[PDB]
Amino acid sequence: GSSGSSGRPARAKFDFKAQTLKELPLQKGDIVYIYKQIDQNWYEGEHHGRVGIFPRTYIELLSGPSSG
Repeated sequence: GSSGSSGRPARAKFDFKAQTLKELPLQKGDIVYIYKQIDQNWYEGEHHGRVGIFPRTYIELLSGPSSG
């Protein structure tokens, strides 16, 4: 049916305004799940029923729960 967990745990260090769909909004403190990595300085995840991309300098890859 469904899958366990998808994406990596990350916390938004700073708020981000998504101009278009491609990009996803973020808030200082809001948590997100990175499914894949766009670039060396970008990422991709979901937040508030929304999927897009955002810079890694805005989020912070949490530490702890990780099962690959």
